[PDB]
Amino acid sequence: MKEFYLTVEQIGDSIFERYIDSNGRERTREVEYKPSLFAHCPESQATKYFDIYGKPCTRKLFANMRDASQWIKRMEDIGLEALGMDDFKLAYLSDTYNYEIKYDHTKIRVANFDIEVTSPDGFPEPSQAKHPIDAITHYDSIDDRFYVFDLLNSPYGNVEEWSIEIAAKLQEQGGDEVPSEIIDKIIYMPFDNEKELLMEYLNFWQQKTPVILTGWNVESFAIPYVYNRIKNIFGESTAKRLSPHRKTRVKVIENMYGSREIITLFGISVLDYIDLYKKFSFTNQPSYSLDYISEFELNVGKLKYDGPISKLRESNHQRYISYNIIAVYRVLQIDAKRQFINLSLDMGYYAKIQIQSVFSPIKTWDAIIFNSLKEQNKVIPQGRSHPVQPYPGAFVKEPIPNRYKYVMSFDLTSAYPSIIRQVNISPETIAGTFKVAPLHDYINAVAERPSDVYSCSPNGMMYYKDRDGVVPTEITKVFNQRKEHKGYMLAAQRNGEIIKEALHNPNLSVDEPLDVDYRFDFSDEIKEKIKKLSAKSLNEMLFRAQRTEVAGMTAQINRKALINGLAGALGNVWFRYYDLRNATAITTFGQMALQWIERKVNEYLNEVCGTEGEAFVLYGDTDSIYVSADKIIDKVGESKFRDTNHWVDFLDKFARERMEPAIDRGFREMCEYMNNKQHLMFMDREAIAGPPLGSKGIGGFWTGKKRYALNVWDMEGTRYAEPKLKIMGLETQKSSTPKAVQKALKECIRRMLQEGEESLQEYFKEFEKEFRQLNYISIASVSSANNIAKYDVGGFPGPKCPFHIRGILTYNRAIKGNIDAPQVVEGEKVYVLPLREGNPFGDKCIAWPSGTEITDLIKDDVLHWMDYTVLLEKTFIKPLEGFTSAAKLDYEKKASLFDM
DNA sequence: AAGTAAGCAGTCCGCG
DNA sequence: GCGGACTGCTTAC
Ligand SMILES: Cc1cn([C@H]2C[C@H](O)[C@@H](COP(=O)(O)OP(=O)(O)OP(=O)(O)O)O2)c(=O)[nH]c1=O
Ligand SMILES: [Ca+2]
Ligand SMILES: [Ca+2]
Ligand SMILES: [Ca+2]
Ligand SMILES: [Ca+2]
Ligand SMILES: [Ca+2]
Repeated sequence: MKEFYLTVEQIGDSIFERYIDSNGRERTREVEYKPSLFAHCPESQATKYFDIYGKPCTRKLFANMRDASQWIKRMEDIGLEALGMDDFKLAYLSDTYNYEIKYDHTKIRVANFDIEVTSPDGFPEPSQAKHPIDAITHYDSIDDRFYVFDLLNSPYGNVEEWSIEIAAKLQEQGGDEVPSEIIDKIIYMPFDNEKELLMEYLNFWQQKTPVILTGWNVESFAIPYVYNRIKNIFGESTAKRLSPHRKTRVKVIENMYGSREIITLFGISVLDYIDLYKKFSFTNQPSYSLDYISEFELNVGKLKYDGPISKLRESNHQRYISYNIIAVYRVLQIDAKRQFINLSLDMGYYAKIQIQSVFSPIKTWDAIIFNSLKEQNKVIPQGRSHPVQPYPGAFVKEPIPNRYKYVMSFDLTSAYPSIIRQVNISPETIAGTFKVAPLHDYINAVAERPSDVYSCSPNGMMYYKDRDGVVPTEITKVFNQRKEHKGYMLAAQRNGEIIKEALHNPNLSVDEPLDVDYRFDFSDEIKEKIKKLSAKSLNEMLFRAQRTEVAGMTAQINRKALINGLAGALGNVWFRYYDLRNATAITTFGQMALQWIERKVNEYLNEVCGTEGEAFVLYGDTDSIYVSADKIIDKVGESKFRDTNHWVDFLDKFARERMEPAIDRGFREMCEYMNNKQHLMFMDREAIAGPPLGSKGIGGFWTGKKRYALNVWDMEGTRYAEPKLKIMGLETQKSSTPKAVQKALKECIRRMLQEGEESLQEYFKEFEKEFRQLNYISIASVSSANNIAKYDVGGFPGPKCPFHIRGILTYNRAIKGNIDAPQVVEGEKVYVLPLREGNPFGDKCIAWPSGTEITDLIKDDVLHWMDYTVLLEKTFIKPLEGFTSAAKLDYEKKASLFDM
């Protein structure tokens, strides 16, 4: 097989590389790599190396990497550009793997671990590591085993061995319900003392050295804690055995009341699953505890126990160990669903970077572009410093707040990347500038044509047309990858809808789910068999379809994020190819495109309806337009439709057969006007929205920019079994809005759009009556808590103190002199509740760590003094009043003559 | 750990 | 009490 790297490091003048050899074995080597860098040279001097602008360069081969670094410094002292890849391990990978990498994940050691540490005096600071590590569960992907290291004797109590038999039993039998599918995969090792546990752990780690190291909060807790505890017991050299090259670096970002640090283990790639989740999931969660995310992702219940975690080991060591194991398994289950490890490997190997560099789109693109240019003996420019400067972005149209009955939306496929490709925007393709007219003049096609030679953006930039830039070339490659995975995602979605329909009529039989590939639209044969299936089999198929859709979503959305990150990187001062001319060329062309096509669509539709000056485009954000379809429906007349699906078909057909060609014609003209390299503005129908045929539903409404709701029947070609709400910006979509309030507001919106005013009034009246029974957590607001110290003045609110910070200070006073009470962690999220006048907490609100129950000391009092009136008015009534006045409806019945 | 636009909550304070 | 300047947070692209 083809060799591939596992990890790469620079240590002094050596490269340290772990890799898989041509026989599939893991190997490690130290290489005295001799890097090259480049200097401009005179024209009359034969060379094969040129900078991206066509200037000749000479290669400088250095005796070692330190020599290369020192040369860079001296070139700065002289005042001359030192060209080439200054990150020498990326140059090493490029030289060593000069082909597209095929990797075999089954040869990559992926380790997932979690530790337990009993602490009677609060949170056990990793930087101090003053308490014994009393459990480690370490899952190894190559062995497919959970290795359990259990401390039986500690100064905080001596315990009995964990029992695998009890662990397997149902909770109703007194057991821990450790999932049966992992019971046989557990290798349990009890230890008489902490020193032998850790020594055996290090020996094990030597045998089975992680390549990818993950788990939950491992980078900020488990790794630094394990490292520091070993350092404190045995000394530094023993702690450094966690690195296969025995090298580590401390970081220390720190607060001022807590120390903290991260530990870099050379030759390991740490991908903390919490950071993977935050980067790749596109959720914003009220809490990031493993319990909370596990419940969200997997619908598995909380791991329940009595008493604080600080007494769990002594009271119930059996459960204590079982929960440690289950915690490790939960992360694996999340990854089986979300496939973020697979994603990271794919993207890392594609770019030829350290896998952990996938967190940095700047590093990722710098490596992609370097590899691409190196292929042609081209030499990358030196990175420079630039002052940070603001620049303009997208256009957003101000909507008229209103209900909108029938709506069709359209938006550009991969807008910014498509602009880059169409215009040919790249560091090396800049051809000059032209004299700019106001944007309005380009939008209305009255400005003079910018160029008869070059490809233009309305910000005044011109680009060569003879050849593609490296940015367009490389962005196209990831775009095509994106497009393939989205294809699979959407087929899985459409397949899911077929299953939902069939579920209306399940058959009474004993049968099996079909062995099918959900990434491809079901054939006629598959459809027929499905209509014959039982409810059990259909549900299993729906589950599998939905898992396939999620896998597709991960692959496509993060590739979309990578290419959009390239457009954004052009406006970050740390990117090698930072250029505000190029970043603004993209954003300014975008503003033009939206307003240009708005004009075109209005003109087209006024023509087809025989009107003048009518606005059909009611809204638009960045690269999208929302078209009012009322007149189109009315042209045929509502009474002509058999059912909802009949008009959805009609609008779908109108969008595809009339509007899209009109849209395409408008954009081709714009492409010619701008003399662009290639027409790539593709504005496809997104949504078809409206009320259910014959109902009093209003279909949709806007309150303002980036705030709207639509009742959608068809999304990008997926025809839903049941209508789905598309809600953007409104309170239902914000992590800060209480959970039960999100749910209530969503139902109010559902009723508005699908059923009408009276249905809304029914629900409101009931919600208002019953809501005081809602669990306090479900009605708590949520906020991030930054700068707690800044606003703390002897335990009281300082000037301009934010509402959520005030709550935290209230909490801090109420728990003072208690090392057991959970502390609020700077920068993490809190639940927030308003408090009634004259409460014992002596302020207007209280806040506590999110995803948790408030500590028992104050729980009863918080419940007693919670201000339900303020809660209701602030989180529910106020947003609802905004929705209903926008939509011209009342949430409460107004008096009328009939009352008599 | 790529970017900008823009919304709402809340503090402080004016507004005769 | 509403709106403007400002901070804080969060979302749509
Ligand atoms: C979502 C997102 C969009 N944008 C910008 C660039 C996008 O091209 C533009 C429009 O956003 P979207 O319409 O959300 O995305 P897209 O057009 O890139 O891809 P799709 O094919 O799924 O529509 O807004 C970002 O800069 N960063 C982002 O994270
Ligand atoms: Ca734990
Ligand atoms: Ca788009
Ligand atoms: Ca059937
Ligand atoms: Ca869009
Ligand atoms: Ca689309």
